[PDB]
Amino acid sequence: SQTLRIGYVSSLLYGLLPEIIYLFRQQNPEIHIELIECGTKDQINALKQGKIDLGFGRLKITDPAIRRIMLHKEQLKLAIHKHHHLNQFAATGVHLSQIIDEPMLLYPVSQKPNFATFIQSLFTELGLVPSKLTEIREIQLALGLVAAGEGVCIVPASAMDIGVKNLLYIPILDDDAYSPISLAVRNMDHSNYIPKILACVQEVFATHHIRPLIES
Amino acid sequence: SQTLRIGYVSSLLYGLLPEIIYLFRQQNPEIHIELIECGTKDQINALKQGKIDLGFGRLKITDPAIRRIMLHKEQLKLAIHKHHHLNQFAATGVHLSQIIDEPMLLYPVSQKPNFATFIQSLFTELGLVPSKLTEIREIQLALGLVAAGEGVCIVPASAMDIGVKNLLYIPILDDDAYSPISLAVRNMDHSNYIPKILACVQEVFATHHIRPLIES
Ligand SMILES: [Cl-]
Ligand SMILES: [Cl-]
Repeated sequence: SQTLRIGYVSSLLYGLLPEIIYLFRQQNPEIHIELIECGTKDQINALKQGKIDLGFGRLKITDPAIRRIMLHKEQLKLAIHKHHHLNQFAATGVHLSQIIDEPMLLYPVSQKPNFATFIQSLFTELGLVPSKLTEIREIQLALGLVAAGEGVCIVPASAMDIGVKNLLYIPILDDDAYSPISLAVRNMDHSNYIPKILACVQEVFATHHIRPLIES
Repeated sequence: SQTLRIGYVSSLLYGLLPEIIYLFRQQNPEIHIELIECGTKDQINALKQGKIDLGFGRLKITDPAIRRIMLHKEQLKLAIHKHHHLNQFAATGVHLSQIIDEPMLLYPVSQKPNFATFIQSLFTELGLVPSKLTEIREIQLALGLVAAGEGVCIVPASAMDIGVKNLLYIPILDDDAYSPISLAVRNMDHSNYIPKILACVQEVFATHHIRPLIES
């Protein structure tokens, strides 16, 4: 009985990751699985120090000791109330420069760096400043508050499946407006669970008709 | 001008509450609304102190100074991975006695008593002791972890719409297996917003073809 410690960020549990983990565990009943909530930012040191074996995150950091495998790039969307005036762009999409003056909900409230610092940098690199930012502690709260009439919110594509009601999701047209999904492992690690879990990634992605970046 | 402070349990944002609030907002544009996250327990003192005016709650907690209006009862379900062995009860349902030894997830991690304490109280009232309990910090996480194969999770009916794929929601058949949605106000409060918000509750419930249980 091998033990496999998998670090995850909460923002992947509403996407394909649970299904990927389930398939792996079904196919490898000998392996005891420990799922550990671990911020994208903390996974590098966790892996180095042997506290996790696999880090699933939104990692935009390469470390010399770490093999970072980019699985997917997730398009971002602007969640709006369905009768909000930006619903005119439901087909065509919007650029971030068009929405800077919207009451906008940033999430989460957690130790930095995080998805909020990422979303803020997207405006900063584009030379933009949102005038009406409010911090909300989690995406599911942000989305609910958008539905209640509190403004708009930028989310990854997979968040569209979070079942808050009466929303529309406007495609964000900007080239840099995407969030990566990453698998990180130690460079030294040649365990068979790595190719095995990558096979599960490819199979779950194919089930959902999403083309992955990697090629096994 | 008038400000209305509304306390809410975050999981209620997956249900009909945002549409209720949006409607109130549409019909009463002069009344500024503040939406404040506040657990059912904390709502009691927040109301006494005047920090909120309305408290939308997730379990039954009572206080002699606090008027509690039950809006709806949500039947409890056992969320399981679709391949879990209790799927043989998909077509009927289970009793709490049948699942006392399933690895199970409680939620949220917040000020108690909360939903997790309510669920534990249902077992206790039946003389039952769940043998493996793990507290998960939000329903969103908990359901993603069920999907990942971490166990089972008792949830209210509204949780069936959260959107985590590969789950089944098994009816829990015990008499006491329901979770109320209630509105709390100060007994001494006779403000204009109370009948107004209750009219919005009734309207939204009707718009969805679902029956309430208020004096009207
Ligand atoms: Cl809850
Ligand atoms: Cl609560």
